[PDB]
Amino acid sequence: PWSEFRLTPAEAAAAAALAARCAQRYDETDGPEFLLDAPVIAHELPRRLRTFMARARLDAWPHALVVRGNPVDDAALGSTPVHWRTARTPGSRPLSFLLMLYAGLLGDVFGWATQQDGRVVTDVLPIKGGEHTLVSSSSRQELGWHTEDAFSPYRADYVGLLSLRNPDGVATTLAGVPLDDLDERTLDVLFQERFLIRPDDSHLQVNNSTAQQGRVEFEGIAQAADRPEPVAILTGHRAAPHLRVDGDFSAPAEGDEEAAAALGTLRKLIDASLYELVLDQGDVAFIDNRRAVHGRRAFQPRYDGRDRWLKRINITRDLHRSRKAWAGDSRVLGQR
Ligand SMILES: N=C(N)NCCCC[C@H](N)C(=O)O
Repeated sequence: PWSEFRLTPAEAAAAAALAARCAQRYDETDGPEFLLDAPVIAHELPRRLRTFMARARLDAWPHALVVRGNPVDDAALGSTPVHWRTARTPGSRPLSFLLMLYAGLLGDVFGWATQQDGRVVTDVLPIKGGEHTLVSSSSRQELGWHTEDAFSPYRADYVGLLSLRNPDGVATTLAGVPLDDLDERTLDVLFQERFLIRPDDSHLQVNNSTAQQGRVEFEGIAQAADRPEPVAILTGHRAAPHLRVDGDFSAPAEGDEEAAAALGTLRKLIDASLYELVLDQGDVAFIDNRRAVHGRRAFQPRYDGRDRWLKRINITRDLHRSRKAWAGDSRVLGQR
């Protein structure tokens, strides 16, 4: 149910060399200079990869684009960080550049003023003490399926994930719209503005650095949690709908029992059709955040220096869509 590409060793080496050159010439991935240049530098990537990315983005069916075979040397990478705060390590640096180059072929990268301190390239790794939370640094508790940043109209079109290491083969989960099982009445209701979707816990002050917790953009998050506006779960074409839902942060509109039944049914059908994608070391996935929800299976964290670790990036097809929320400015979204 996804589109897959495997780099030849020569293609993988060339992409890696390009990323290393970028890491040599630019101070950081999230600086204005590399943010502007990366999409044009990405034109230098191996042609067969550029062809795959251009065409697979235009296919109607895939839930994700997956690129296999980027080499990662665990000795050069170093230990998995204890927290995302300290995760911009020299060993991970070139792979962060690599992810952004790949992302530049699909759209405009951006971050949130209220998530991981406004970073564009973010980290997914288990944090000691946070095993049973609702954020991506969880482990022992499964990360429930979700549209990334479901609460926001400016949420990503694609979510990029690059596996730095995943020694125990922990699966990312995915599901599309269960169109084979949704009856027309239920479908009709899911297309109506009868649902509430609150921001997830990654946007809370407690999950950002103490220095950031006075930022005005947390006000907007509070407003969205306290007074969510009713929206639709499904949009667009009835035979191939786009999806906006989060299994732990969605609810029906107040007292709307038909909407509740529709969401209840959708939960069961998504639970039933959820499938696994294992991102091995060096694998990159770009998840279609309109066609699919995603999550991550429960796993026992190691905390020994070799935990599963991904770099992540949010991608939009059009940054100008979010101008009302430009905060840091165009590339870091948030509102009062
Ligand atoms: N059903 C759940 N858990 N929803 C929230 C998922 C985590 C989202 C957030 N971007 C993060 O990286 O933590």
